[PDB]
Amino acid sequence: GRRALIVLAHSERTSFNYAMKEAAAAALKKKGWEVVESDLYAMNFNPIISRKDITGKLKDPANFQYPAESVLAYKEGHLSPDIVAEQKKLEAADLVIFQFPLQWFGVPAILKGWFERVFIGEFAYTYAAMYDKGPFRSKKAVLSITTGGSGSMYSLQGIHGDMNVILWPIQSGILHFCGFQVLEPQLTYSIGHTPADARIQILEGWKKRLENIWDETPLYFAPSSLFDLNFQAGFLMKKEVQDEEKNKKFGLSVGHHLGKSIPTDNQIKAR
Amino acid sequence: MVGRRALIVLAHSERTSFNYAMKEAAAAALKKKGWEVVESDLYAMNFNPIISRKDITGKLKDPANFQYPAESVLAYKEGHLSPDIVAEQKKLEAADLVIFQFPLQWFGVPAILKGWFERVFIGEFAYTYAAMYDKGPFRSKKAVLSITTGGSGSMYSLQGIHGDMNVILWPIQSGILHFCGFQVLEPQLTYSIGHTPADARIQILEGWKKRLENIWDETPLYFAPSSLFDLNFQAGFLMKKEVQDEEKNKKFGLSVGHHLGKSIPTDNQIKAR
Amino acid sequence: VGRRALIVLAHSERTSFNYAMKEAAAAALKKKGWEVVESDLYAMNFNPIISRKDITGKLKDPANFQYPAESVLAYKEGHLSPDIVAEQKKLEAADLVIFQFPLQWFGVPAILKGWFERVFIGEFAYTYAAMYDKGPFRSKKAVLSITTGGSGSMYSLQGIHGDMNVILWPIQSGILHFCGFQVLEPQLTYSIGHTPADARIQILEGWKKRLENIWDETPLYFAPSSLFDLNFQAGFLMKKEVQDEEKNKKFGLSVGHHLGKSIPTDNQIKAR
Amino acid sequence: VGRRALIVLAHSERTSFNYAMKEAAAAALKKKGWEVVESDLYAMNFNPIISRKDITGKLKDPANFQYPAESVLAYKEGHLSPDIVAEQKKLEAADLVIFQFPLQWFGVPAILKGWFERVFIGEFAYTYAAMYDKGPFRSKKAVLSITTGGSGSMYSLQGIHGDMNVILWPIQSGILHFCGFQVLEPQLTYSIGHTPADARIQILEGWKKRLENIWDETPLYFAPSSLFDLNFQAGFLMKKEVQDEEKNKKFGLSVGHHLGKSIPTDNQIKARK
Ligand SMILES: Cc1cc2nc3c(=O)[nH]c(=O)nc-3n(C[C@H](O)[C@H](O)[C@H](O)COP(=O)(O)OP(=O)(O)OC[C@H]3O[C@@H](n4cnc5c(N)ncnc54)[C@H](O)[C@@H]3O)c2cc1C
Ligand SMILES: Cc1cc2nc3c(=O)[nH]c(=O)nc-3n(C[C@H](O)[C@H](O)[C@H](O)COP(=O)(O)OP(=O)(O)OC[C@H]3O[C@@H](n4cnc5c(N)ncnc54)[C@H](O)[C@@H]3O)c2cc1C
Ligand SMILES: Cc1cc2nc3c(=O)[nH]c(=O)nc-3n(C[C@H](O)[C@H](O)[C@H](O)COP(=O)(O)OP(=O)(O)OC[C@H]3O[C@@H](n4cnc5c(N)ncnc54)[C@H](O)[C@@H]3O)c2cc1C
Ligand SMILES: Cc1cc2nc3c(=O)[nH]c(=O)nc-3n(C[C@H](O)[C@H](O)[C@H](O)COP(=O)(O)OP(=O)(O)OC[C@H]3O[C@@H](n4cnc5c(N)ncnc54)[C@H](O)[C@@H]3O)c2cc1C
Repeated sequence: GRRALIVLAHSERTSFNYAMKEAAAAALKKKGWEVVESDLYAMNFNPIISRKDITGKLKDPANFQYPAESVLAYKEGHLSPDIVAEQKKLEAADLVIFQFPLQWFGVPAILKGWFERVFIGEFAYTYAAMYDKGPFRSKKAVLSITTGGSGSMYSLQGIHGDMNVILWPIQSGILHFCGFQVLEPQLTYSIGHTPADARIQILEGWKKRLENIWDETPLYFAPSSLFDLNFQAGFLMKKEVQDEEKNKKFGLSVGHHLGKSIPTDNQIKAR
Repeated sequence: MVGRRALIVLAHSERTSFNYAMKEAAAAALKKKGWEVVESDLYAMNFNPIISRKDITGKLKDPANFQYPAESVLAYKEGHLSPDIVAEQKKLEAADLVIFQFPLQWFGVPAILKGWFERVFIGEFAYTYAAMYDKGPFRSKKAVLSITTGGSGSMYSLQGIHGDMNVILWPIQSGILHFCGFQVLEPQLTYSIGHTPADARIQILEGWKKRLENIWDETPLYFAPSSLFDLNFQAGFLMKKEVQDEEKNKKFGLSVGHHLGKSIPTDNQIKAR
Repeated sequence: VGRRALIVLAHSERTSFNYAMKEAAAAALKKKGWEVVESDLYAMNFNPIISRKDITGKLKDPANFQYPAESVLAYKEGHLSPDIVAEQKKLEAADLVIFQFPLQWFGVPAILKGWFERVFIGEFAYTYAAMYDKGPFRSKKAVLSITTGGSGSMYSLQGIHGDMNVILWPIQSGILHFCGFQVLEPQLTYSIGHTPADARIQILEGWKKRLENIWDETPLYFAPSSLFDLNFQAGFLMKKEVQDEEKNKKFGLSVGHHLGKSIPTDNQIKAR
Repeated sequence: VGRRALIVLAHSERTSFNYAMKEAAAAALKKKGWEVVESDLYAMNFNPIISRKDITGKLKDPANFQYPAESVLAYKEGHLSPDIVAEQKKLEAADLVIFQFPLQWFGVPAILKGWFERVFIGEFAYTYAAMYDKGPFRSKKAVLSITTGGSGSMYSLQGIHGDMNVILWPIQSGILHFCGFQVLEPQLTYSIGHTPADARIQILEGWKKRLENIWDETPLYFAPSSLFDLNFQAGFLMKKEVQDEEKNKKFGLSVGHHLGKSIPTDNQIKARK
């Protein structure tokens, strides 16, 4: 018995996004996983950070700062209960699946708000424990994305540009920052021009992948051990790691390109 | 100069914040050079950031199989979008300059600003598939990002723990603003604002107001022209085969997204050439 | 092996007579064993505006930008925008260049005008030592294929609009010959909008017939550059002894070099 | 005095002499109490390409599109793209139009060429019934202000490039006079990049001095339309009795109406009694 959380950000039960969530629950339950869901639209989830997220005494109500107040409110246990219930599902869960359509080169607004309200300091990150040292380093996360546009548009030579660049702020900035090991994303391009027989293959392919999802290699992010983790050094890359990397042709990752070339499909394929 | 309009979009809840100070300073400086200033303070408006069926107030084409792209476009052309959307679309049409003032939240825009883009930037109004990037509806307008961060600038340098800030800005500046046609100006990046002493904050404000006096004369950031690509479904919107041949031997790529497996031009998304 | 031809087309619509004239030219030329390459400017979404974005490297002086100086530096160090370079390579390869366009406001359409401005850079297409009949493209031939809505009487000597030879002069001499091209007799299709479908098909067949022997035609007469003093101190004026030889003739040399006298009949329309 | 002027400028750079000449013109005109409206085509990011996107309503025949027919229908039913309409309103208001541009390949720059093509629609700017001196703009005056890289000797009667009168003809007659404008003597500023700094200052002062009395100047001579038979059966040819009156003269009427004879000295550069 391991547990999985499936976060879904689509309003319509008639959608392929909903079909992909149902197929994931089917396949996982049948291998004996426990499955919990957050269907954000069906919950009427509130995505706006406000003062109403703290139900106790504010430290300084004349000069409100969400970072400081939310962290205090987590440690004394008076966060809004809608936030707390989501934090408990995450703690229980070993695997987290995010199922959403790509909207304006990012996550939908309602999923963005979920991250903002649920991933509070101390719970999901500290400045002492970032990246591969973060609270969620026992857990794995995977993005399941659908697009309206075709995969050629998001290739190296496409009108929109490299999909690896677009995924970087989400997979590194949000998921890995908090400690998750991030698996290869499930990219379903141009789903609205796909005939019915091909959609059935894609669903079967998804279910087949989930049977051994735990055994997969994760994506490569630069270990935090390559950097000086303190305020006086500037969180800069160590002088001896800069010397080792000077004469290599490739950079480390999409964000740590170091003025050089980006390793092919850094954010899409494991090494 | 006179007869020109500016829209200032603000995504912060608190009137005591530096983000609010930066909005007030921008309106002051712009009004004094004879601009008309219209505001969208998204928290003060109680703006609704969730796409739903309630955004269309008329007859749905197919209520059994609802698709937001198809329905929203129909609703725009027959003029029965929710009036909260229409009022924002009118400010955009009137405006020559658009300023986005927000704090960086999880390496992106706040959820409420993200929702504004989703509900207001409808097909036909803000983009068509026939008119993308530098051919888009908003090519007569200019946009600028004004961002504040909690972490210091060294953390977002080439060798910082978080990585290149140019990568982080790319999906917003290219994906959203340039896609719709905007000429995108150099972002105003105010790093580690909460750990800045009081006299330095005053300089930053004065620096912002000084820049806005001649904002219309600035060169925009470099994006790959759409003329380098075959813009139709059969070619895949790929870069033209003879432009791929001319670029094969160059050491640098074109932009952050069009790196072409090569090196990224220094500060492509932060400084104009 | 054989020879190459470039066809530049400036019309948006595939259902137009201009598009039919391009297809007919490619058909006829390919069948005589030419290699045929195209620049359909509207289908390419070609960008016709000169800007700084045309230089992709370091500008020499970004505070005081001058397109002539910067574009020439950028050509010699090889960091022009690749859309410009790809067009320059088709021109280098090409022996014959055909320009197919409708007359718009007594000139070329804006998109073709922009093509000239962005592609015909200094050093590549002209120097200063090498103007007119000494220019880089003196081994190549060019022809204008023009359509009008108005009839040919309107552009005759006594027409409301005036001599068509005057209208063609800035394009054929100012742009094409300046860079070295030998310029062939233009293909003028007057009043195409009142022509029935059977007559349009004859005009196309007439065009294809002309292209079978296009290389053997004599070019239009422009004044040789050898009649002028080619340096800054003399003002690039016509030599004093050539002014003396021409003083007592009744006709001038060309439309631009009329010399205050009569213009040779159809100087810009017919070869001698 | 209580009159309006439009200044069309076609240069990208604010550091240019073309920009200086526009600023000097606005200064001098405003000081004599003119209202001055501008079209800075590069600062507007003006779109110079005619397309179907210029008509925002229903096309008459989308299977066989013709820009002349459709644009004229779209003008009369009022669904032209608003970028076109805004420029047409400045022209309607304006009594004097000044075109400030550098000579590029013996003509106007591409962006100004496109402005003519998109803004000067049938019915608004010309009909086939009302051409030349009977056209819609016969109450207005227009003047060209041109700068060249080459020296004036090169564009003299005996210069390598040939007569400047011939080069100006398709623009001043073909575009401006065709629509009805009275055309004033062009302001020709030769070899501007090799002029010393004190001489550039004189040229500017000379320009400002000329604009003080610009309304009182005589226009250039074009052949009146009353000399021709204006109908399809006659071929719009010059009347048989006017050909008889001109048979004995040594000079022609204009650069385009040379009639196989000599061209009046500086027909397109200097006015006549
Ligand atoms: C505001 C907004 C912004 C957007 N921005 C972008 C962007 O930047 N980039 C981009 O590429 N796209 C963008 N999109 C488009 C978006 O990514 C796609 O519309 C979406 O991913 C398509 O997936 P869907 O789940 O909504 O499909 P649907 O069209 O709802 O479903 C796909 C098809 O599969 C069928 N189907 C349903 N259930 C099943 C089943 N069980 N088995 C088989 N077939 C089934 C459906 O009926 C339908 O025919 C945007 C959309 C919006 C609304
Ligand atoms: C959900 C969330 C996610 C975040 N994610 C990130 C992230 O990914 N990366 C990151 O780097 N940061 C992140 N942050 C931090 C965020 O960017 C900062 O908290 C924000 O930029 C601070 O800006 P502010 O306007 O709120 O400053 P405040 O703290 O509200 O104000 C700054 C200072 O200026 C003073 N001041 C106010 N008005 C004036 C005035 N008129 N003149 C002079 N001084 C004045 C204030 O009193 C204060 O001292 C996140 C924050 C949140 C809440
Ligand atoms: C901005 C602008 C400015 C202009 N300025 C001027 C000007 O200064 N002077 C001037 O004289 N005119 C001017 N015009 C008019 C212009 O010259 C004409 O409209 C143009 O020459 C017509 O050419 P086309 O190929 O577009 O004709 P179309 O109308 O496209 O073609 C004519 C007919 O041929 C048919 N056809 C197409 N292919 C075939 C085929 N294979 N076989 C048989 N029939 C076929 C078409 O269906 C059509 O009915 C201007 C027009 C514009 C838009
Ligand atoms: C594509 C192209 C095609 C061309 N074709 C032709 C052609 O066919 N024929 C031809 O003759 N030329 C041609 N040229 C050259 C062109 O006509 C000249 O470059 C142009 O006229 C120069 O004007 P400018 O305003 O750009 O000058 P600039 O070089 O911008 O200015 C000239 C000088 O004046 C100075 N200056 C600026 N402002 C002021 C001020 N307020 N007071 C005093 N001095 C000031 C500048 O700093 C500089 O020293 C072509 C150029 C291009 C780019």
